[PDB]
Amino acid sequence: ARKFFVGGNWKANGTAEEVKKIVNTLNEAQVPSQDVVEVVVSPPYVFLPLVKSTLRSDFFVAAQNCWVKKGGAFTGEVSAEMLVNLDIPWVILGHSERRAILNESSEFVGDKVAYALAQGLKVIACVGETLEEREAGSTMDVVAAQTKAIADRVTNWSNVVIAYEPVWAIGTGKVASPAQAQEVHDELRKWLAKNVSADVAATTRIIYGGSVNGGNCKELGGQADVDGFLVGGASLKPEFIDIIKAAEV
Amino acid sequence: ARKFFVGGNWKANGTAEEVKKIVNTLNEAQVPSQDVVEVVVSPPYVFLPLVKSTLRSDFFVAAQNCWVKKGGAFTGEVSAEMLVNLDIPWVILGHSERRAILNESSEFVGDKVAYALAQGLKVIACVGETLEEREAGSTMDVVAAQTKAIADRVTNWSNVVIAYEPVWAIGTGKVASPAQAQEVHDELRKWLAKNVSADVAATTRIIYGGSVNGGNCKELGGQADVDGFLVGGASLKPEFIDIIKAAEV
Ligand code: NA
Ligand code: NA
Repeated sequence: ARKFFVGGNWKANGTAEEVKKIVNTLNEAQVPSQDVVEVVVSPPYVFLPLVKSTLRSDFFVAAQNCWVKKGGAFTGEVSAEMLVNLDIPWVILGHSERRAILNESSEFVGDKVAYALAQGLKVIACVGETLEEREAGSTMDVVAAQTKAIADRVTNWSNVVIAYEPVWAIGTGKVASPAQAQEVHDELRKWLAKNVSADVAATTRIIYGGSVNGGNCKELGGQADVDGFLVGGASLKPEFIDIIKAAEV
Repeated sequence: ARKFFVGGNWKANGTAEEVKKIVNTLNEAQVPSQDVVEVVVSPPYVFLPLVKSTLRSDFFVAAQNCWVKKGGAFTGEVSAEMLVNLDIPWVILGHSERRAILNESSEFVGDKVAYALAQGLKVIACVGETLEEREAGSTMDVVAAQTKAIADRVTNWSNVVIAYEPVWAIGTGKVASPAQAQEVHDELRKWLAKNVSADVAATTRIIYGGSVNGGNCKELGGQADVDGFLVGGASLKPEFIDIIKAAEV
């Protein structure tokens, strides 16, 4: 069985004082065993050392991004080998905000995923379609193209988690149903089965990166092809604990 | 007189161990008084807390970049108010590598400079032309356009330093002379005098962001319109101290 996976993407948020409160809340949290849920928290770069040094050893830390290749003359960028040096085990790559606002191409994201895996990082690789793309009938064309750019550059999937972001439901007034999440997760897993292998499809976590809260986490988590969540805003809040508890039997 | 300014841009380089060695070397350095030189060091985001907590209080820390506006849903980005929270006083904005490789437009850079200044950061604002631009006769057209995008968005220049990067001499086999640096600095200061004010032109540091080393720092530093340096690779090395010492009488 695929181990339920809950990632918390803090995005471009936080102060030393708020990070200390968030970490203190996660440290005091009582959640399902390490055998039933894998928990990853992703602060901004400048708080990665603070979080890694103070967070409970059974929760894991992710960067929100890293550079496409070896460090050097890339002012403003953080290399995968910097994260490895700081004992940061995870990285989020290809988040919808970087694809849309920072114009990260599917090929750029694929190159990042390959380089991060080569340096020993574990990767949350993000995909997802816009409202225009979904309304054009392009959902699986887009998600397959984005996934293919990663798959063409990846030889080992052990350290990959795919996050599906329904960008079409994020800020548009459109709401994704658990059935709509399940449909994309199922079609994406079928795509992995045909284009990579049956093994990789059966063992790769595909997590839901739409609007996740205490109200919807159990119904979403119970979907056959949803293996967990990449949580946004709720990741800064005690409610993140309730979302981790979606793993419980 | 304009206070000589030496910035060290570490770029996408460093490990905890190497940062500790670099900081220990700067802490042991014996350089001209705070009255004659202002020294700024710019590590990657993930090392800003380590450097700020351990670096001598008379040297200052800069981020290599920050986000264009208020933080929030910008996965991978670091806001100016995050840097202010961590007591990081400086930021480098519009570095040639971000303009060229990350496609930061002159308007994007100008917006960043305005937002960073609004949050209380001091800014090293970078400009400079490519070999193609220089060989086309566009040097001052390009540098003026880049500076104008910043100037159109800035009302107070007290906390700005302009860095001229001769991108045309950085990796091309072309070498910039001190006379060539002086010509651009002079034309850029004249531009500030006409387009902003005589006061702003007379008081704004314009630093040279070309190839700077112990061999050339005194001749470059002595130019009438060169007020210091934005150093690259040498900023990781003991040689950075010799470049700071270019301030000496
Ligand atoms: Na499930
Ligand atoms: Na000078």
